[PDB]
Amino acid sequence: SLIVTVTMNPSIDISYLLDHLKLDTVNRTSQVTKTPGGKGLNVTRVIHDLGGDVIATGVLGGFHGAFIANELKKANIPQAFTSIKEETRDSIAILHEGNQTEILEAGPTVSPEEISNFLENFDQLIKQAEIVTISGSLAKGLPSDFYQELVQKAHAQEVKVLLDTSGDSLRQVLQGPWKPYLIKPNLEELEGLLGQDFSENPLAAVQTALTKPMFAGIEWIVISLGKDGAIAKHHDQFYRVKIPTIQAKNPVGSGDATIAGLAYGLAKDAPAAELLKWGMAAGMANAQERMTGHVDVENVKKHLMNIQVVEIA
Amino acid sequence: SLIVTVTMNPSIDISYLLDHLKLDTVNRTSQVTKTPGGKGLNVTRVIHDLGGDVIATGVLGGFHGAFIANELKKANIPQAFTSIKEETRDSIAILHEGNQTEILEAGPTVSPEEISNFLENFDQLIKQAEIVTISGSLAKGLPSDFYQELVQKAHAQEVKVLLDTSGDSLRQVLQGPWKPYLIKPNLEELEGLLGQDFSENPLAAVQTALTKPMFAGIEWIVISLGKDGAIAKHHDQFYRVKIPTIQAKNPVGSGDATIAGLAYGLAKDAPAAELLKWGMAAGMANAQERMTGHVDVENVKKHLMNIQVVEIAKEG
Ligand SMILES: [Br-]
Ligand SMILES: [Br-]
Ligand SMILES: [Br-]
Ligand SMILES: [Br-]
Ligand SMILES: [Br-]
Ligand SMILES: [Br-]
Ligand SMILES: [Br-]
Ligand SMILES: [Br-]
Ligand SMILES: [Br-]
Ligand SMILES: [Br-]
Ligand SMILES: [Br-]
Ligand SMILES: [Br-]
Repeated sequence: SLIVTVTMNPSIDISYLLDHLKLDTVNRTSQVTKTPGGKGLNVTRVIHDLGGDVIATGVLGGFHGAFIANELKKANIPQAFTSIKEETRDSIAILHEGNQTEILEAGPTVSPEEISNFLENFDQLIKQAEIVTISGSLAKGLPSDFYQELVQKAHAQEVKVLLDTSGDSLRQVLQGPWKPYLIKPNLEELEGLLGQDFSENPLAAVQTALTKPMFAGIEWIVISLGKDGAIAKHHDQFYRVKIPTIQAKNPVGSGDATIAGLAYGLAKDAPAAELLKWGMAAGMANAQERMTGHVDVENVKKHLMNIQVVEIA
Repeated sequence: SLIVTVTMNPSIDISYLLDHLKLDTVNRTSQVTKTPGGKGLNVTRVIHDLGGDVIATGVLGGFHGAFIANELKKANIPQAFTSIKEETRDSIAILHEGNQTEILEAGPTVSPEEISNFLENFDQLIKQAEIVTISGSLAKGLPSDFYQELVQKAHAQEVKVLLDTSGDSLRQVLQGPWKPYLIKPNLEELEGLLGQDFSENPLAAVQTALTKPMFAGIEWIVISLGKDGAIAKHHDQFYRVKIPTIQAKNPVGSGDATIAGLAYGLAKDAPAAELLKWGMAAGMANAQERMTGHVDVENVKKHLMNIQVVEIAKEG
């Protein structure tokens, strides 16, 4: 069943491997990777790797956008981005001595007319979809509540929204009458929403938090806890998800991978326990890969066997 | 008269102003510029700013190369790059707390077929030029003596080459039979070649060094001393060029600007003293700009009036 991903501020992700980062001087390297990035494209790639039926949308501009579209084509990832005039952004990640120093650009400005063009395209794509993922930053020009329009449209088409987003904005979706099917805030995200501190006995705190009016009407809530696995709520059932303590190279985007695994599970009508395993197993496989937004499916399937899902009273 | 610039490893110069650079953490900015870059493209933009008749060549690949081609079109800078399959590189300059941390990519590999294709295009181009500038780094795949072949091709059309390169790529030209019209090594570059150090006050030593066999056949030699001006040699005439002190906003590329000034002076048949002044004044105007490869032509013309060209006596 068709999953649509949304990436409103896609990036050429540039990754530099450096022995040492010498400040105020020239650092040379031939250890460079340039990859389609932004959270929604990390998601897209993982779903694609899992064998899911995905199409990527969002906005792409200029030669940078054309580079991304061509990379997606070479990978045989179905895409249906909307064109904009301004250039798609670059993101820089510098890897040096265990450090990850990053530079994020604000990105291009999208015009009201381009926003209208994207929404028309979004309307057509979601007619054929079962699931939509919405995550990541908004390009400039987009109204701070852009994602709520997207949730409302999916609702009219009876499409399940996986919303992996944060802050004041996520709060405004949750405040409104059109609920996402699934949300996946991390602990700091959740602390931000509730204006609450969960540093002491986080597991017990999260279980209380998820009973709050904030979260009413959301079918699935999945809170990743890193090595502690997850706490989740489906309607009135709380779950604890316990995962093996694995050797975890690059954690960047294991959260985009979790969402991909969750979308993939939903797409195949996985029961609750299985759905939570696809999520955790994808996040796990991703962390064992240098490439962000990439898993090997055989290793995912392996991790599925060693995750425990526990119903909490 | 037409000046052809050569950039064998062009880049998108990406510059970020951050008030703080924070290691092992995400740094956000909307202060970003992406510009056609590589030493030859710095040269090109300054020549174009000065009002010179310029055309840029080199190699451009993929979507990053197409981006460079497009920015030049928007600038109305004529171009005649040849295509390669691999993507044109990016360069990163992070500006933070006075500093300039940079990351340079090795860049694309040019194939033997692609080199041939460049050289065919170059031959035609150079039939239309009076002057060619050759600067900067070679892309992977090019042999270390590549610039020598470009000098040889220029000579076949009586085109004057200004060569601003270092290390082996310079030394192989200097050891060989095809001599550029002008070279512009800085003191340190001069030391490396010779394997000497220079004292405080290096004029006597430079004078002696430039009469050595490896510099024979080169009509102009310009040794930049940065803030302290230049020492130059035109055939058997030595010169000291004294320049006004300035408040340098950003010195980066000011040797590229100097080469642009020298090329512009040559193209207008400037006599020796005027030629040297154009070079110095462009270098100075560039240092006064935050943007790399850019000059205010009115700063340049003001500087021309405050530079002293001093002829030095020989030997006896
Ligand atoms: Br590289
Ligand atoms: Br890809
Ligand atoms: Br993003
Ligand atoms: Br939101
Ligand atoms: Br609440
Ligand atoms: Br930006
Ligand atoms: Br260069
Ligand atoms: Br330009
Ligand atoms: Br150089
Ligand atoms: Br040699
Ligand atoms: Br004298
Ligand atoms: Br004399």
